[PDB]
Amino acid sequence: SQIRQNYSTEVEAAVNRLVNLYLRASYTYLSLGFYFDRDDVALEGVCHFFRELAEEKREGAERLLKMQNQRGGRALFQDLQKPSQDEWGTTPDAMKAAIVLEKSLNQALLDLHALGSAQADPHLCDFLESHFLDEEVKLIKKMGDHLTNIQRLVGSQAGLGEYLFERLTL
Amino acid sequence: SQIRQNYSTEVEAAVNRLVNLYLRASYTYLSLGFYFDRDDVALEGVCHFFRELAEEKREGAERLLKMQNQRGGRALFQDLQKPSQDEWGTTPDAMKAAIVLEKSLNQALLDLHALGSAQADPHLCDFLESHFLDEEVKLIKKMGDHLTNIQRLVGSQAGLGEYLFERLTL
Amino acid sequence: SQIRQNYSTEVEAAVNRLVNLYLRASYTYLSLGFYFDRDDVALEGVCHFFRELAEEKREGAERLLKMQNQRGGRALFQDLQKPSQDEWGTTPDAMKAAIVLEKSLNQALLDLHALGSAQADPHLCDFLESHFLDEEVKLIKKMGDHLTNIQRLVGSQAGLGEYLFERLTL
Amino acid sequence: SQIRQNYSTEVEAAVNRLVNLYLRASYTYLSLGFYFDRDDVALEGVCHFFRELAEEKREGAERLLKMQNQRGGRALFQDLQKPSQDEWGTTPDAMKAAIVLEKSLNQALLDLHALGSAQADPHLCDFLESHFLDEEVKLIKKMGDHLTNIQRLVGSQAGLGEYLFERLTL
Repeated sequence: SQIRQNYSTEVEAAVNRLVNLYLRASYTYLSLGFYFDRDDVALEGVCHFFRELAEEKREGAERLLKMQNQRGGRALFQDLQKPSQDEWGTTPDAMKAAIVLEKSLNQALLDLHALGSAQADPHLCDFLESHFLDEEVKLIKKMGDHLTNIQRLVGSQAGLGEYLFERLTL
Repeated sequence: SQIRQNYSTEVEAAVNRLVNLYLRASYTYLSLGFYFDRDDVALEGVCHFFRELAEEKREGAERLLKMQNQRGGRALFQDLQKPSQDEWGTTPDAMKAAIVLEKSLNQALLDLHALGSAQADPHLCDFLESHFLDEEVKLIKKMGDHLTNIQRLVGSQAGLGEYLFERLTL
Repeated sequence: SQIRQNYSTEVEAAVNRLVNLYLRASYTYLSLGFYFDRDDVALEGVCHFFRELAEEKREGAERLLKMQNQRGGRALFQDLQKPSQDEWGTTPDAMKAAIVLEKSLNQALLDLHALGSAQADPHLCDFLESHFLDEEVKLIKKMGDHLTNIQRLVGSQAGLGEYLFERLTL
Repeated sequence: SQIRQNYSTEVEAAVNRLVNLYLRASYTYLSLGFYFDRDDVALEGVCHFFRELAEEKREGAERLLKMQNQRGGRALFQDLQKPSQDEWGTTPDAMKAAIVLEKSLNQALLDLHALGSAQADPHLCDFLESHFLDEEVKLIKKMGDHLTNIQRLVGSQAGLGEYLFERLTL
């Protein structure tokens, strides 16, 4: 590469793996969104919450891909595994799964940061901090807040509580 | 007829019957709407939902009538049967009845399409596809979504759940 | 399903397979776009052409998914295979591959139309005609036009011809 | 110094050296720009590309100087060496030299980052990341893209390819 400078093969590979992880996350959210669009589930707030997250994750993958190219690495794509469920249960089930997923992304970002810091790659470490790390923290807090509110509600009376959350928060 | 071309007497008759079916559907929705306007029922959201459907069905009948004339057929009107109920129960009762009605309209459209396709009448087949078939599909999905939400709510606590649906969805 | 009407299990399955085919197509275009963004390839017109097609295909998948739900079918997702190449050669190589891909989508649409017509499913047949079939025809014509122009140019003098196409057409 | 806090003499000196390196880079770009303004070279796109980089580098030097003062260090200026060439050849020659120069700046930034990280100086490390490191990466990518395009073109037919690049990219 005519441009590549201070960009370890280890970081390049990990960036390609993270791209896979984000695209998988986008696919999981696509499936979550359409499940809540089913006529026998019918929570349009929840549907839109997860469809908007599908788009965020995709956009995360694309920004990683752009950076890869900016640093003179080579994008390499793998099979995208299907999501881990075909049916996603109730709103708390789905929000719990979303939080699990985000923690797995966040840990992958933290791992990749630690690798860049080992590799003395400050550009990478800035890039993650600027575009990914605080976004995850903010999103996980929001999901935490949602779960707490869903759990308050559906402890009370499940069907009613799930409706009211979708109506009045989402 | 000076205009009539490729327009079978079988399609003409079926169009006249479908016009009756839509006008009957509009009448059923008129009765549904005013029932929910009663002071001892008093769900204004539900009242407006069904009164707006009365108007849609009427407008369906008029578009069929216009097409009849465009193709050189003769509109022929029959008695309009009164709706099948005088009192329409609770919101889920009424939404169940609405879905039954729409499925009966949709099956009549599908039948008439099949007849036009037998009769090699592409104009008719386009006309139904453009103005009726997707509208029914969209409406039945919406009613399905509503029922699921009503059933979630009134499983919980019936009176409260019915109020909240009328307030927050309709 | 409370809504499902005239919607064969055969069409439902094929719709799920077509969703996979569109998402795979979007992934192929993602890879094409980022390849032309490489500093050692550096054709920004070509990059944008393929990235805009990634988005079109994704949006195709989502419209199929919405229809699935509208008809009372169940979305079911599979693994998304990685694209068939990691490096995509020159502009004519990439446009040839794109045309192959589109013909495969178009044949899948035509197959699914034929199935709906066997199954007497006019809604499906309209849906494809309205949102997919003419879009493919228009896109394949455009790609045909592009290839002819690329081939004229790079017959002449390859590097220069590829630059001028990216500059003056894309 | 009444303000100075956590600001090592080692960083202070290196900042003064980096200021020299940026001002030298601005001078090199000044010379590049006016060479392409010659009536016997006459590529106005190339002239403007390098004159705009002269200004960017100068502005880099001034931001380093401002930071020096913000941290309570003392700006110290040295002789500015003349650029390494009086005549800069063809467009690819000049873009190759520009890339060499930028890599030397980028390595100096990376060195200074590593020093701040040794010295536990997070302000410095942020300052570089925010104002310099991603700007270099973006600029080197752009120059890489340009070179690839220039090389495609002037492999074909040199004079023509150089004209077309200046016209249609710059």
